[PDB]
Amino acid sequence: ADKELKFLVVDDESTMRRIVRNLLKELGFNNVEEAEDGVDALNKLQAGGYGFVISDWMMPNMDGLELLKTIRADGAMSALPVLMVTALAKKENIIAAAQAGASGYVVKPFTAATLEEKLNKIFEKLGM
Ligand code: BEF
Ligand SMILES: [Mn+2]
Repeated sequence: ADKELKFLVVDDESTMRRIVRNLLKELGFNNVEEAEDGVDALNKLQAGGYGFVISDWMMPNMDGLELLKTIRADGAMSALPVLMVTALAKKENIIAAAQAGASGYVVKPFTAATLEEKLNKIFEKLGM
C-alpha cells in the first residue's frame, strides 16, 4: 500500500497506541496520528485526509464498536478501513464488530507478525 497512507490509531491506553504506531513505522508508514477515544477519533477524522483506522473497543466517551458503526453510517467515510484491535475475544464480540463492518479484527495480546498479516489481508481485500 501507499506509504503515505494516513492512519488514525485509536486506543485509550497510550502504551497500545505507541505499540501500533511503532509497528506501522517499521512497516514504512509514518503518516500516523493518535486518538484517545471514539469522540477524539471522529474529531480527527472530520479534520480530513485519513485512509485507515486502527481502533480499540473498550474506551470512554465513545467505544470502538460505536465508532465503527458511526464511520460505516457516515456518507463521507463509510468505506474507510477499520481494523479492530482489542482484548475482547468472545465470538459474540467478534460477530458484533464483523456485522458492524469491521475490516479485520486482532485480539490483544498480538504479535508484530499478526498485525502485519491482518493489515495486508485488508489491503489485498480493498486492492490497496
Ligand atoms: F480496550 Be480495548 F478493547 F483492548
Ligand atoms: Mn481500551
